[PDB]
Amino acid sequence: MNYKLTLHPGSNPVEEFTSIPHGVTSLDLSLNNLYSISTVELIQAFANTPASVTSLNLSGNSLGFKNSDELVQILAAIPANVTSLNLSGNFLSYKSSDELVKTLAAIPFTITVLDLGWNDFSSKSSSEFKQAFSNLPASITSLNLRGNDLGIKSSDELIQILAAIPANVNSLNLRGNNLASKNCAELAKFLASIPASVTSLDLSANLLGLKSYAELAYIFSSIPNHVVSLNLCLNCLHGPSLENLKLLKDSLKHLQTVYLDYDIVKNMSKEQCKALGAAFPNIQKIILVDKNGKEIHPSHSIPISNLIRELSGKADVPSL
Repeated sequence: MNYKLTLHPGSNPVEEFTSIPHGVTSLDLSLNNLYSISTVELIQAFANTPASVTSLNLSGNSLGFKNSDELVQILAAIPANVTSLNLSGNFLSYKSSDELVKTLAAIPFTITVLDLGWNDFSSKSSSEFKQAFSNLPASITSLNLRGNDLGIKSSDELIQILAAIPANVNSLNLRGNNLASKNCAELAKFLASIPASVTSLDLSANLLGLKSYAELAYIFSSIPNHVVSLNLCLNCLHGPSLENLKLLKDSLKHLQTVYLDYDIVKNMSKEQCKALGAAFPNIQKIILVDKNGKEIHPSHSIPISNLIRELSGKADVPSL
């Protein structure tokens, strides 16, 4: 269960943490002006965290402007039970390369899922990215780089940044990076360089719907063989005409899992569904997602269950 712990300027962290009920699995400390909290108290508060907590949200705390040595201490002091850490929206890019290296190296090896979204990382060169990320604990298999305006980077720099992704990362979130700002050829080359290690890729909310379908077809086909799970939601796909969809034929044939906007498939005809499904002929799991980014369970909606069958190209007795 989730639990938001609101901290005020005068709050004592140690006292506030005692009120966290046992059973809490996800602890939200976001938007708490943590950059100005007493480091000693927060370190102590961390020691009295319920063992059930496996997820920690430190987002929106201006931590980029917290004394660097103290930031290192706070990260090192994160309870061992915590496996997922959200450091998004913290102005981390204001930290120099040398401070940033120590900061990231301070993240406990116990962390396997890391959110570095919304940290102005577009301000870093690929050399600085490489230096920064080379010090991440090798325990990290899931890395979130959402909202870092990566789409503003020249294609050459973007390709080197992909080179900087730790070899242990198998799940990469590139959501909301204005990636469709780049022209088709550039974007196709970028995607072709997705590291061999990455088998899950999130490209949601990247304005991909602004591209022509012939462009998208080329873009999708450039996604390497090894990425078998792809999130394409919130990409504003327009006029999914039957001929448009036809162009995407086979372009995502390596996919095993795909995430799609329910609002998009919801209005498609059988033929349209079959045509979209033809982009990923080897699909294994389709996941439709509502407006708020919530996965929609097949086995409690008839329409949803019909959509999937029709997008999977599965057949029932009548149809045959």
